[PDB]
Amino acid sequence: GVFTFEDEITSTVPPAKLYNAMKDADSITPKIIDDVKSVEIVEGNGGPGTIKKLTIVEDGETKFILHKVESIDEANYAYNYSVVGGVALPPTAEKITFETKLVEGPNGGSIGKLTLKYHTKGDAKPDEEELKKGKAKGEGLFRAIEGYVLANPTQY
Ligand SMILES: O=C(O)/C=C/c1ccc(O)c(O)c1
Ligand SMILES: O=C(O)/C=C/c1ccc(O)c(O)c1
Repeated sequence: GVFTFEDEITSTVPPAKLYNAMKDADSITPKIIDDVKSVEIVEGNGGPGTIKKLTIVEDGETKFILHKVESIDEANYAYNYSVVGGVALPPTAEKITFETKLVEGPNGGSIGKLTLKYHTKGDAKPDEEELKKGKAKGEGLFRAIEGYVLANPTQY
């Protein structure tokens, strides 16, 4: 089945700037997020169909995560990717999709809109715990991009 959740998050940074930073997330996230060590393009050119290997450290243990890039709408500050591999993905789960979109906040800031689509095998429902982890992963992504931008203002 497919189980669908939505979260939102605010920033002071405007969306255009924040979105350009999302594009460089493969180079940003390993710097600012401690667990993340690197992000390698394994197959593809960075566009839809691309597979990325993330290398995590979770309790002094090296783990891998595989992302599939699903779509990229730069007009709508949108970036959609799927977790398709690794330990972070549950054995009950076919895949987990992160659909991101930045939109304008009411003070010239921005609003991160996450739609999380958790694809299960058969009649399994998602684990309430792995939902907390998934939502948390998405926050840390956003905070990393935001942090990078605020710490490097001339960059964007
Ligand atoms: O966790 C959330 O609620 C939103 C996350 C989010 C939203 C938009 C982006 O461009 C992004 O990298 C992350
Ligand atoms: O939650 C995490 O720990 C890392 C998330 C992450 C890391 C690298 C990316 O390019 C991305 O879109 C998301």
